[PDB]
Amino acid sequence: MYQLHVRVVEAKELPKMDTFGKCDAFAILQLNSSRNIHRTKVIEKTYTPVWNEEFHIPLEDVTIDTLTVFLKDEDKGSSDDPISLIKIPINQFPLGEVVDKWYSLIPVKGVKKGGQIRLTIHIAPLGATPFQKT
Ligand SMILES: [Ca+2]
Ligand SMILES: [Ca+2]
Repeated sequence: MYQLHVRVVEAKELPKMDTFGKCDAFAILQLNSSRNIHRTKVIEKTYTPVWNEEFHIPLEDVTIDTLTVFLKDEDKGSSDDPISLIKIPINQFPLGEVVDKWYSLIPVKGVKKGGQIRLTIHIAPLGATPFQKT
């Protein structure tokens, strides 16, 4: 059994998602199509949010699982404003290695640019120290 440790560090180059504001960005992580969703806090009115939030996701398959990362703009009614997403196959992360990288997000219809998001990702055996080389 293995754990997917993900630090959602920061994002930049976000689009303007509010006509008279900037962007109220938060990220959502989803392994495969799981109902167990994880989300960051919102950083209000910035194009360069820094969250530095950590999540720990049990893996079903260290090669076939996929991590989907969604970026959204929190809005003032009952719904939020999708920005972009990226689909990250997990097989590219060597087992036990901590990988810190930027990812170009794919914007949704009607959004000019998707931004970039920095993620630190570590596939580690259950019980090993998260975000430390195994
Ligand atoms: Ca908006
Ligand atoms: Ca907003």
